[PDB]
Amino acid sequence: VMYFIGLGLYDERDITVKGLEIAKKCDYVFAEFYTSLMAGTTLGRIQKLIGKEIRVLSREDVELNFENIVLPLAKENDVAFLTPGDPLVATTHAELRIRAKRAGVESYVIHAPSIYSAVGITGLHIYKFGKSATVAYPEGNWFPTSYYDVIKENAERGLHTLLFLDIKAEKRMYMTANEAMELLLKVEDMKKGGVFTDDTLVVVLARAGSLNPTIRAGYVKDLIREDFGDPPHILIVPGKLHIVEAEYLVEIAGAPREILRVNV
Amino acid sequence: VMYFIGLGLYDERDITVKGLEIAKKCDYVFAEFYTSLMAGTTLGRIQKLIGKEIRVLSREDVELNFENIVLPLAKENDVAFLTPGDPLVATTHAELRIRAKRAGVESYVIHAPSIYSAVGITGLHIYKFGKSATVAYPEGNWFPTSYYDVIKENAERGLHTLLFLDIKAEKRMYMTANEAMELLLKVEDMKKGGVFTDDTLVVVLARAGSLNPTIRAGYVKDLIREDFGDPPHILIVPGKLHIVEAEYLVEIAGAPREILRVNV
Ligand SMILES: Nc1ncnc2c1ncn2[C@@H]1O[C@H](CSCC[C@H](N)C(=O)O)[C@@H](O)[C@H]1O
Ligand code: NA
Repeated sequence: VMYFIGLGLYDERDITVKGLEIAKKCDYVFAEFYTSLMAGTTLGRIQKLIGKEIRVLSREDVELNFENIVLPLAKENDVAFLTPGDPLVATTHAELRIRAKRAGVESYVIHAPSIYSAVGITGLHIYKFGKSATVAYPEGNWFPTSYYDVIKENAERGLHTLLFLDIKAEKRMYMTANEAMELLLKVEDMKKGGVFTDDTLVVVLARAGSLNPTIRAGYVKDLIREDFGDPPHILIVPGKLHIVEAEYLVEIAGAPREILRVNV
Repeated sequence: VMYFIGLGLYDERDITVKGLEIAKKCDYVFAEFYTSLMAGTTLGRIQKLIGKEIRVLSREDVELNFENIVLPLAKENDVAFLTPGDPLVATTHAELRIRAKRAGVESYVIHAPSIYSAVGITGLHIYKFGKSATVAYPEGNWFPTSYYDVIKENAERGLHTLLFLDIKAEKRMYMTANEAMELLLKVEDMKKGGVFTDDTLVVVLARAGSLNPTIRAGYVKDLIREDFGDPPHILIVPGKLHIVEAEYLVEIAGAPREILRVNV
């Protein structure tokens, strides 16, 4: 059998009891730390907590040799594949389950807290979020913009936008909410849809999962230069607020009391 | 100090290690099972795993008296507030942190798996979900249908719509995917907007969190009367599929081959 087990958001403890119970009694343990950053732990602590040796795999080992490195062992033993947060959220690991099927391997998913639901601690109603997007680093003469249209589309409907920030694990590069805002501003001049400016209200959630995450709401002009701590970060562009969402942003995220005055 | 700790998705093992340890160091432990129930376990088993007695709070005990029942103790003690899923996902829970602030009480959030990220196991891409909704039971002269317009607006833009099904927590009466489909067909007959029909494709997820969840995909006309096992049930109406999504539904969720040409 094959086990996809999420490790959670911040540290090793963010794993579900079920996850740890099963990880402990597995023959082989593999993992990847390229889809996200667990800024609160080390491979050692995970290994010490699990009680097994962990073979960390690269994006390539996975995307090209999952069935060559992991699956073979899964037909004779109980093998676990570990990932940050929930293993099937904002990743392409879901497809790996098909590889397992075609390989004669039974696979199970043990969920864990994901950043996709952790946004609830921002005060924004989770059901009000619309389509999601990723702000990707520009590479060479290629400048990604799609995520800008996502914000626009949701904005018209009154919905919130969750922006997954880019990550270059191998270069130990983790995009900050600031870089994301600087990129959006640049796309705003390029497109001029009045979708993202200095006056746009944004929400920053940094290091969710830690007992002391950074939750900040405010205008780009004021937050674009603010220090939100070490990564990972996520950026949120709220749609039409609800009075209680606004009260939470002000009371808990330190937003300008003037946002309380919702323009229904 | 008080802790909002998520209980997870299905059973008492879905709580995170961090959540279980903290709940054990708490002087008092409250829990609510009105926003949702844990069908994979019991209050007795959760009480035993933590090794603390747990006082259950009704919907009114919380929404009306949270500050007179839970917060008082949090002054000279460490209190735990357990909820199914991930904390603050339930819409009225985030405002409780404002109550905690108002009362001079520090609050921390201990995340856990939520259905919002767990639906990833359907093989649908998270970022493609739009606004979410709850299918409510008609009753008396009230026949709510806004959840239909959500499916309409989401699908229109190629987005998946996550549908929470009704629940009468106290009476422990869940709405089945079947009843939800019957209801939608009935609503389509009302508004006739070509949103939900016998030919519409849907995905039914039952018992997320369990090692053996029920994942089924197919046309309403073939699922409207299928048995998906015991509750809870989540209904999902996908927009235009990504080929990789369709193959997953065909391979893992038992969807018909027809979707590889019809819904891609
Ligand atoms: N604890 C955390 N705090 C803030 N952002 C986080 C985060 N975990 C993930 N992210 C965000 O999501 C990106 C990884 S996307 C993969 C998400 C992961 N499977 C999950 O379930 O969370 C990061 O670059 C960051 O922008
Ligand atoms: Na969503």
